[PDB]
Amino acid sequence: KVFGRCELAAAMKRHGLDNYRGYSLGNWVCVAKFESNFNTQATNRNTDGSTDYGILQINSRWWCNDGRTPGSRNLCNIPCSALLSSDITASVNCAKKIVSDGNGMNAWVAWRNRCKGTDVQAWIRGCRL
Ligand SMILES: [Cl-]
Ligand SMILES: [Cl-]
Ligand SMILES: [Cl-]
Ligand SMILES: [Cl-]
Ligand SMILES: [Cl-]
Ligand code: NA
Repeated sequence: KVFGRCELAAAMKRHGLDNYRGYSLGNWVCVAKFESNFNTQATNRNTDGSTDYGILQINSRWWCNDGRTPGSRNLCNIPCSALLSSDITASVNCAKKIVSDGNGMNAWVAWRNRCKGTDVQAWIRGCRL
């Protein structure tokens, strides 16, 4: 599923991401845009052999099981395939664990490089929420 900008903002808000660990909603929409272009089916392989999955590009090196990342962990205790669903629940719940891991949203390189320090409220501008 490819979400619209405001449809994703609304879904993230309903799943409790607005100001989760202090990160306003625009931060989450911004990171999703750059990670996946709002596409729940996005996948990308990392240089180490792990793979990032879904709208928030969550890495099988630590967070999910895909059966093909040796030495990896499954800290969200989910198959990586669950992060590709049209329903974002699994991605949001895992993202809540990631963002609490000590580094905040710096856990997503793309947030640090493309969202941090910018006007992230623009990502939810005009949305009826
Ligand atoms: Cl957009
Ligand atoms: Cl915001
Ligand atoms: Cl594995
Ligand atoms: Cl959803
Ligand atoms: Cl923080
Ligand atoms: Na894993």
